[PDB]
Amino acid sequence: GSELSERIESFVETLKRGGGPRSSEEMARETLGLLRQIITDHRWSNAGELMELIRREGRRMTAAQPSETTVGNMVRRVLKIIREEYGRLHGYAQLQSNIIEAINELLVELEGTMENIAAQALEHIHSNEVIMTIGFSRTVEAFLKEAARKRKFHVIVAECAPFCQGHEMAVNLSKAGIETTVMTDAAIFAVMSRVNKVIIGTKTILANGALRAVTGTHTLALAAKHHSTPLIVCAPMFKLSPQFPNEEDSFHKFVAPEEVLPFTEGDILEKVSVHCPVFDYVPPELITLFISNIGGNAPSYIYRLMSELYHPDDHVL
Amino acid sequence: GSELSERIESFVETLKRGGGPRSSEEMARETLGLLRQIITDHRWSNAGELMELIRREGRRMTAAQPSETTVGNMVRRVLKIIREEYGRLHGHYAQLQSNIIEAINELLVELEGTMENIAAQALEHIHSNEVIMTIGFSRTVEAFLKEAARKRKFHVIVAECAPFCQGHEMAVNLSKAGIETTVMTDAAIFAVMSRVNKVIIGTKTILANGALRAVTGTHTLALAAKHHSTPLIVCAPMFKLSPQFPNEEDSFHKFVAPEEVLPFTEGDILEKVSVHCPVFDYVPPELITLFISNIGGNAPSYIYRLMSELYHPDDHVL
Repeated sequence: GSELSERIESFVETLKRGGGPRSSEEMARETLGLLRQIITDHRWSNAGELMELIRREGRRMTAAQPSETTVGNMVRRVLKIIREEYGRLHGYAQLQSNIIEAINELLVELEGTMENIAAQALEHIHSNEVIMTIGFSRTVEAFLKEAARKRKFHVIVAECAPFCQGHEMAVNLSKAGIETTVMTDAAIFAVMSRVNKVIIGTKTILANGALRAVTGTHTLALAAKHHSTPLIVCAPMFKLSPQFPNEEDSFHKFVAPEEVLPFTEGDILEKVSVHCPVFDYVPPELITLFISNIGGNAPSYIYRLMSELYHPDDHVL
Repeated sequence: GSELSERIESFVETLKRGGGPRSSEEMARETLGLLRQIITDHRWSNAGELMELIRREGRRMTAAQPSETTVGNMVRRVLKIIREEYGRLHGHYAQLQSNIIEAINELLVELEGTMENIAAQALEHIHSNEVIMTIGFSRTVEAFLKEAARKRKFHVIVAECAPFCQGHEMAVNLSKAGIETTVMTDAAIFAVMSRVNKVIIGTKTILANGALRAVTGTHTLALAAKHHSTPLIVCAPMFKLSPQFPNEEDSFHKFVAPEEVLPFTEGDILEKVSVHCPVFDYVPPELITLFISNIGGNAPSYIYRLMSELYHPDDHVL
């Protein structure tokens, strides 16, 4: 009814203004709850009518923020769930409760994601090891702070210059006692000679195995490729997107250049061009291993997860 | 005269038959002593006559063991000493001879303190809790590591050489100094290269490219260290630097009897098999990071300059 459009408009302008909520798994839970509220607050006879409905609100919700893909791919996963249930019921009226319980299955699958990645983390960390991360990500800090229960090693958390978010990861890892080392972002190739492996997170995994992530991680991947150290992308499968990299150049999220060059700089701000991209593109050849809630996978396998999680008719959404 | 002739042929048959003396600096000292005995026990009026005498005996001395290039380039440096002093005295019979003798004695007193000068600069390349990888056995790298271990604590992964495991010697010589060394086979090099911080090896002969022949299995070690982008230290003195280009002549690798690879008690499969045992291997200069000699650290993009500072281009074919 009307409250449905209230919640939809609140979510849309919440994504338009800022980050609400802060981390992305909460955003996937809100998106799936909003989608189950959408499918329980409408009337339809065919599944295709609900498909156009969900496509319309997905177009609106991804036009709210093109840089954040979790809502769009969650809408796309709900679309594939609807298509699979319509295909298994076609070969009618019991469709709605089946989609509700399938989305509930997806929510129970999704709530135990970071702890499933944490459970398989001990198979990748040995004692007295040098780890380098970038940015701040709750997946990687849960990974490391539970792998530190039985191992003793070293983590070099490199801050990112636009928003020094690696400082929060540093003060969160030092509470667990992992010998946290804080450095700048300019010393990454200066310390790549001693880092044994690089364990980072991401914002969005693309269809070809590539990933957008916090900016400066393409440099980190190049330095780790030069030193041949393996890259561990601790990423869940709601950061899996079928969007190819070269698509209307709407890849990077540019923010106000205040965090790079402040407004009190002078008259030189008029004759200067300051860019602040908070995301960066990493090709799949610079990635060694993905760690998802189903296990470890190669970058030569993400298209298969793509075909297992999304339908090719909904790539345009 | 006759004593000098029998000394020359005892040395040449010692190099033809086996390894006499044991390590390479001893052989460089024997070569310099033999050459100073040559220039003190002959008669010459012009320097070119003595040049052709040194060339005629050095040709046989390098035809004894072509893999042992220390005698050859040591003779070649003596020839450049002859040419330098004849040029400085031409622009001359007894003063020239005594100047050659004192310059060769200068060469001996710089050559004797080579390993201690390499050890003195070892501390600027080794930090504490570092993983070092070594192939073969060499007195230069052993003095390097046991000098750097007087103030630093690190680790050494010494790898044995598969034909005859000479690196086991280095292990029992390193563990006497308390290095926390690690012995493995050379089948695990790329298995362990992901944790080795620096690779420090020796060599047998530095070529004019910056390339080097060394104990076999070190080209694989250089490839594994290039894959992992770890730097290479070649603890080599300045008498293992030869002007012979790699692909110029034949007889590069020294092949030995295949007994050390496949024993004679194998059976009748020895008659239908081809067993090779190359005890040397060729490492191109692009897989090498840094040379450490008695004059300091140098790039592989600099060895040709040391060639032109130590040898003359007319004596390359000798």
